[PDB]
Amino acid sequence: NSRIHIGWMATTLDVAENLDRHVATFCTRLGEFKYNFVVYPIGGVVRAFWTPNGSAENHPPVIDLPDVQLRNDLWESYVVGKISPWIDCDSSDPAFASLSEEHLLKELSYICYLGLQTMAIELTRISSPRTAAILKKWIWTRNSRFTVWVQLPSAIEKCKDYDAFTIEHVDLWTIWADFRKNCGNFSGVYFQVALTISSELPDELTELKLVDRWKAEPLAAFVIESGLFISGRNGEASIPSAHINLLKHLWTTDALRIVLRATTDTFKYNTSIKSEYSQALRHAVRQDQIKYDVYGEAVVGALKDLGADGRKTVVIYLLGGGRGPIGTKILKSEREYNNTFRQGQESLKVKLYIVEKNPNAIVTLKYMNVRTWKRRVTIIESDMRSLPGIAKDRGFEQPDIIVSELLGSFGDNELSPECLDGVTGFLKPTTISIPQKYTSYVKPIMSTHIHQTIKAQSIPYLSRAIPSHGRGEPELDEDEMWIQKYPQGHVRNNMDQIYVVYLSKYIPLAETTKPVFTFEHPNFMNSSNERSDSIEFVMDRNADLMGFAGYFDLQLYKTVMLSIEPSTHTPGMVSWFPAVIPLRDQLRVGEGDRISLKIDRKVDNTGVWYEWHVEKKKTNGESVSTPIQNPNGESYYMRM
Amino acid sequence: ANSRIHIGWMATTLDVAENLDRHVATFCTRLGEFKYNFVVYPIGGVVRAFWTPNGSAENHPPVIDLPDVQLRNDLWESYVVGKISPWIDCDSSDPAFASLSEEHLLKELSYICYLGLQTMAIELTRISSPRTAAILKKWIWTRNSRFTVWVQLPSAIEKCKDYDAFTIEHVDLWTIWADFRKNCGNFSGVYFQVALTISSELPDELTELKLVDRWKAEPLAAFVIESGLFASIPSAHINLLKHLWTTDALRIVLRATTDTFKYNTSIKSEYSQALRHAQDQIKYDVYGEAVVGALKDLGADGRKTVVIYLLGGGRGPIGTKILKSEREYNNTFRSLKVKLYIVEKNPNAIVTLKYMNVRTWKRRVTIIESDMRSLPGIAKDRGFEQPDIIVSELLGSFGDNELSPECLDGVTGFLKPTTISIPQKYTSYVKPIMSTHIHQTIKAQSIPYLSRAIPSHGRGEPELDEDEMWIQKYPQGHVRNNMDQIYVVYLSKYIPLAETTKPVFTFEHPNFMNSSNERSDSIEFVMDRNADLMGFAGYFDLQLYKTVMLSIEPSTHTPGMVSWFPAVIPLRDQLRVGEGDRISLKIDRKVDNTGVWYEWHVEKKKTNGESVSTPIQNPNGESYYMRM
Repeated sequence: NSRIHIGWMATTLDVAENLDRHVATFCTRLGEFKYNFVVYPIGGVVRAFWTPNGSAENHPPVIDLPDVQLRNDLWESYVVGKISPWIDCDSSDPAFASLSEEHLLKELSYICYLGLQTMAIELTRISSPRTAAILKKWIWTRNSRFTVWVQLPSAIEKCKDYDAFTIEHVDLWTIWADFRKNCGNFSGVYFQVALTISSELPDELTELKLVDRWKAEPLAAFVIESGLFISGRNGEASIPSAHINLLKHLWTTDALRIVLRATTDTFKYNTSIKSEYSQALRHAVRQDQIKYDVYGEAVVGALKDLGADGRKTVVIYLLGGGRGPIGTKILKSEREYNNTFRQGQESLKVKLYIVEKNPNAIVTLKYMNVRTWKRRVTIIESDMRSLPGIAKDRGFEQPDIIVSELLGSFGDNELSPECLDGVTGFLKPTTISIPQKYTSYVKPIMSTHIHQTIKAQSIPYLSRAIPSHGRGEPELDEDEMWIQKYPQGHVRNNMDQIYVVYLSKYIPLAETTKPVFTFEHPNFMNSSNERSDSIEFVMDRNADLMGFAGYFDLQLYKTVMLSIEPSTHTPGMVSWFPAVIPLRDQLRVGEGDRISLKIDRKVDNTGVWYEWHVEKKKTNGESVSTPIQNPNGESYYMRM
Repeated sequence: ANSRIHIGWMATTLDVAENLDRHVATFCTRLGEFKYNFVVYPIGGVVRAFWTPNGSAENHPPVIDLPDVQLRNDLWESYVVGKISPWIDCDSSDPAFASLSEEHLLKELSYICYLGLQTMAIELTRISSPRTAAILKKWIWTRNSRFTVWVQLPSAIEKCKDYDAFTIEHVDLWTIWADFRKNCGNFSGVYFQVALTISSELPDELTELKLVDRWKAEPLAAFVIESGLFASIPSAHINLLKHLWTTDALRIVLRATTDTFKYNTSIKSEYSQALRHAQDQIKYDVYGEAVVGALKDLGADGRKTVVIYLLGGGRGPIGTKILKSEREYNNTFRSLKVKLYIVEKNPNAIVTLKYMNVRTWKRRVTIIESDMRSLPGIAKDRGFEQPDIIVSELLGSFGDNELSPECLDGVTGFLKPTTISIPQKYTSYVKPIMSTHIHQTIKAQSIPYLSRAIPSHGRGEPELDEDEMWIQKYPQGHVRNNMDQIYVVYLSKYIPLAETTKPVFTFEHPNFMNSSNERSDSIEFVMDRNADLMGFAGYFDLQLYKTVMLSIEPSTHTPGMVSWFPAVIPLRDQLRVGEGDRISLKIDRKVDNTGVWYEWHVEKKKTNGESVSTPIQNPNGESYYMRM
């Protein structure tokens, strides 16, 4: 059995209680019934199996399949995410089709969020144009790779759009081939088709000349219905000779998974025949905690500066909660605080509002807030930059502390200052903000490896539509295919970007690094987040300067602070690797030369970018200057 | 431990035995018995490598004579690190000698490529080596092979040819390396690497920490170790060798410098040790059968000697087959001696045909290094004779796809009327196919940065860009260039949309009436199911002589063969077909003043009579042009 993997597809048949919540024990039992992976409705069963035939008042159930309830690698191995069956972008009713595009998008996004390795999407028509368009752009513009099982219908007659008066030369294959075309013929290594076998075997599945086609197609799975008998021996549940001859016929490798599909309202042998189908089928074809702790210490100190006043209750806001180890952490910090400061007296109580934008994150936050946090915290869905309005509107009180962790390796690269800055109008002049300050540093380095590696990045055909890091977005070319173009040229584009690298085969040209860009919150005065500076060094040898290695340190609160800079590196911390500001071309230097790194941090109505370059000066005062790189963030432009 | 560290032996005039260029295996067996795996051996051979020009034009270089046959290609591939003849100074102050040096640096690179070497070393003898750098540059950038290169350095700046202590302002071994590295385009340090040469007196920049750290940021590949010690190693030597030894992928070569020879041969080992303390049988067969057949036919006449021209010896197996088939005729049917003429143009192969004509043929065959196209003229100047038979093999997986007809039509010049061509004839075939996998795979072909300068398969050739970097432009588009080419593939995940092939282009030799090689045929095919036609599997058959013959065609396929995988004439986009569809594969085989190409496409006509047509693929050989 080691070689055959048998997926069990969720159905409206095994919808237990809170199944969405207890996926773990689910795959546990199922697994006990000798089968490994499962095809589960990604959105959750309370959503997957919702019925859309209601009034204008019947809206779809929000997504509710928590990640936390199962460690990631497990999600990746077992669960195969499938799109809610009620979704129908090619509906005959415009409104429902639009709705379906919207929610199809939502479920795609969530599948990415859970990080599944495989996905199912089941076609219900002979033509699914809109579905095609959506799916096509999706897959073509993702920066990752994942697999896709397009499960087909049992036969043509099951198709919503089937008129027995117009199916001239159509069949299941024609359907698949048509969808495959329509999504732009993405590599069958990742874009695959799943057949659905039932009781009645179509002719094109038995007539050799037709089952032959499926060999020249990315076949990934057979989806098999419980449409079968119990003939032989102790009523051995088995499978017809044409069925057998088929599965056998098309079983080319043991990577071709097989999903069993519950059609029959059989509670089985009281849930025992599952393994029987298993066998029948089988023998037919044979984490960075340090950062978090530091945050905790910061918090406790903060509660100590105010708690001393003999406070009672205090308003804390977590800005961008993620999955929230910082929420759990904050709470634990209130507990430790009370456990060591308020001994034999009135405890201090902290109220915790967590603000977040990503709806999947929210999905995790509610689960956390139920299981661990015990309904303590108020979850708020918005980007912090919109809080002020809905805060006092919906009746919430201004915070005392606002905790955030929006740091990039170069400090402000990940838009921290703009995010935190957007929430100033709703704070007390009293509001202490963590982190309080952070500063971005830099130090000249030399490596043929880092440079040569940055420069020689290339974009394979299959990655031709992946969106650029600059101001450009993918588009449609003449062949109606998505392409991310690069007018500035590929090399240019490669070199005008900050990067995040594990510095290995390099060497410093300065003994120590210099300060570049500092930021302090709360920014009550609203100073411009955009900056512009020179950072000069001195070379003491004949060397090739490939650019600068960027860092940052950061004070959460007063004494409490963590740092990535080499001289003061939080021991054992891995939460950040250094940034790299590369030069287009290795710049040569010798003993004596002074190097003026010109870096401007420019801000836009819609984004934020760095424009940098270098000025070399020998001792004779004579000076040169490399070209201004990343002019207008055309190659590197962090948007908002 | 021990085997973790790899030690190599650099050859030197210090160890020039006799006939050595024709005895390498034993050399490295001896070298191995002294405990050191790889070796650095000049590729032209010693006779060539250590030649010293100081005279007039009288002294021309010792021809490359390091034959491949002496060693099976994986032995070479495993142990022999190739190195360029030290005498080659591409940057000579004497114009003539620099030109000569370019020519031979080329011959030599070509040979490294020939023997199939996995690594190769090149000694920088100057502070600035610009011409060398240009040649090397264009070379590595236009190679579709992925091989390694060690740029070996001088002991110290002081001993460079262009060394002048008057403008050696701020120059150093590293400034040198970085200059050269910059001058070859900064080819990935994963292939283009530098070797340090540790002399007896230790330079400043290999001791001064701050300086020595430079090499940790460079593609350090090997340490060249001069025999300038006592078997011991001085303090600074040790501290350096450790200091820059970061990986165990590093290699270290022994440089025979001081000892005229090691007093105790065991010392040759004391050094290494001390440092560590830091195929298609059937094609040929069938040919021999057709040959014995031809000697039956022509021999029966009554003569006692026949002259045959092998036009393209290669490494000559077809030759040893001619002479092992003449050897085996004089007993079954008879005498009838056979005089063999093996013509060949590949200058590196000629080495193999000499070492072969010596170690095998007992000089009974006259090798001839000339394009088999101007042989008619060199047929008298060198006192040759008209051929009774000419044995050739210039066919590809699509038959005529390698240009057989044109070159044979070149030999047509001096042929007797009685000359039978082996092979006499061929014809090409074609079979409609369906496979996402293949089509997707062809379309997805991408050129990464390091392959930006590989030449196209068409009329185009590489060119310098705005950064003086070699680039192969594809103005018709990457995808179009991808789909307008014939390929050879192992049909992996596909299906046939026909039951039997069909004829395309035939060719008849000797093409005596000199008929045009330009062809233009239209093939017809009917479809029997709902399918996606992606293109055509391409095939061929060839008759060598009367009865005997060989073919790659589906049904009539020479069994057990691996001599030719099938071709694919793909379409730009898959064609949807259904029951009863008429398909015209329209193929014109056009020929040019300098090359030959295909212009193909497909016409579809349904049961109803509607006629559409795919676009003309490969117009004017733009994506596909076999040059002549």
